[PDB]
Amino acid sequence: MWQRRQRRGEERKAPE
Ligand SMILES: CC(=O)Nc1ccc(-c2cc(CN3CCOCC3)c3ccc(C#N)cc3n2)cc1
Repeated sequence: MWQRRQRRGEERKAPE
């Protein structure tokens, strides 16, 4: 998958 951390504000950054 991809583009999941975008909803949070990181786009695609490490887990937490
Ligand atoms: C506190 C808090 O929310 N913490 C947290 C935990 C996990 C993530 C997270 C989620 C996804 C994607 N999902 C895709 C479906 O199966 C599970 C993972 C990611 C996908 C790609 C990348 C990269 N490079 C990082 C990701 N990071 C971001 C933040």
